[PDB]
Amino acid sequence: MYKEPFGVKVDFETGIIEGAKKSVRRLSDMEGYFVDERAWKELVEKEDPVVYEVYAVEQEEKEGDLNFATTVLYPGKVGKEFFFTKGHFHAKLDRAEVYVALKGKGGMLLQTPEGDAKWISMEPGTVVYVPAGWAHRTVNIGDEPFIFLAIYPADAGHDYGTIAEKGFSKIVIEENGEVKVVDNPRWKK
Amino acid sequence: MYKEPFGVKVDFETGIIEGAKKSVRRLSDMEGYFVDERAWKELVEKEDPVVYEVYAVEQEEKEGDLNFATTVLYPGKVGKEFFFTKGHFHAKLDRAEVYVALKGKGGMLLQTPEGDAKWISMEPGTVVYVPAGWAHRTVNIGDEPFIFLAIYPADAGHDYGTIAEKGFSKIVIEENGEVKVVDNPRWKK
Ligand SMILES: O=C(O)[C@@H](O)[C@H](O)[C@H](O)COP(=O)(O)O
Ligand SMILES: O=C(O)[C@@H](O)[C@H](O)[C@H](O)COP(=O)(O)O
Ligand SMILES: [Mn+2]
Ligand SMILES: [Mn+2]
Repeated sequence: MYKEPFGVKVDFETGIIEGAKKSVRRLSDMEGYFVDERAWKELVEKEDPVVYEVYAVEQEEKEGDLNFATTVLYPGKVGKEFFFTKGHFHAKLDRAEVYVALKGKGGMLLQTPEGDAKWISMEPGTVVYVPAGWAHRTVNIGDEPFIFLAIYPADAGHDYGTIAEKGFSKIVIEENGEVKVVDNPRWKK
Repeated sequence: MYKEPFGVKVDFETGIIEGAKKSVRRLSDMEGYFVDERAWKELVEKEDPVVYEVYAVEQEEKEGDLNFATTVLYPGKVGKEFFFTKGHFHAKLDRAEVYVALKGKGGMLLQTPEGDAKWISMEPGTVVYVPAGWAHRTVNIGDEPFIFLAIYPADAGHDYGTIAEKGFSKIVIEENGEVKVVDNPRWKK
């Protein structure tokens, strides 16, 4: 009645976890996520680039168990908006998460169900505490891949739908060569 | 009713987490842990070196929340035995843990309550999955500090007493210039 311990190699330079399957998110997999839909359509038509890749080592859903995963968030913009992850709440309202930044320049946008927002800058060595109840999205604000490792409860689950429907209350853009976190004009509540 | 997200800087070269207090474990804090008690007494008398330091960022005990901590496990031997951490089970039988090796050369010794053992080699980039129910001890098998980051449930707790009383069923030693994991002669069960 004991699971076998194991070790796996993670390459901090590439984000690749040996033996884990690469899950790929292309821009075409993110319809309705970016503010500039015309820019989205244009970039999908012309290229449809990879926005991010995930390597996950996950256990069966069980209270007390832990998953981990790396993300390689590629550099880019859709109009003014930097490339980002889809973003989600956890399905369980009482499950936190820890991120460890490994490479590149980025940050995390978090929000509560009421839309109260928080931005946390991430550079290599930044550990981010994602408290229970906060939706979380990472953003690449640089010209190189933004790579991090996340450790999360095996029963936290995922709620992508809420973010797919309403988005985040803030967006992260480049204006006149500088990074700005500003009100999302599509956000209601 | 939402905790504030935060980011903290971890130096992967030193293990130091900015703003966290250094908890120091000297050899004198580890009476009855090493097989060669005469060597232990001698080294405590002569020097009483730091065996390891921990930097912890911990939340209040709450189901679903996560702690993280770095350890700097210094190089050394007590007789034939490499420097190691005290080792513990978690108080809760259904709480796993994830370790991320950052610097140096080491490994993890794990065991179940029945004494069934597992050794996992750790070099930078090795992520170790510590399943529920397994006691866990890290060992520095090299000449430089062995540094890692651990992420664990905020309600996992600690049972040091079981290990203090009975020890691990295996010990990690140097014999004729090579690292060996062998039966602990003090182990009973
Ligand atoms: O565990 C997490 O929350 C992360 O590993 C994310 O899943 C990952 O960064 C990809 O983002 P998303 O799940 O929002 O598509
Ligand atoms: O969370 C853990 O299990 C680790 O951070 C250890 O506590 C740390 O390495 C120090 O070892 P110990 O707690 O066995 O003294
Ligand atoms: Mn998550
Ligand atoms: Mn532990």
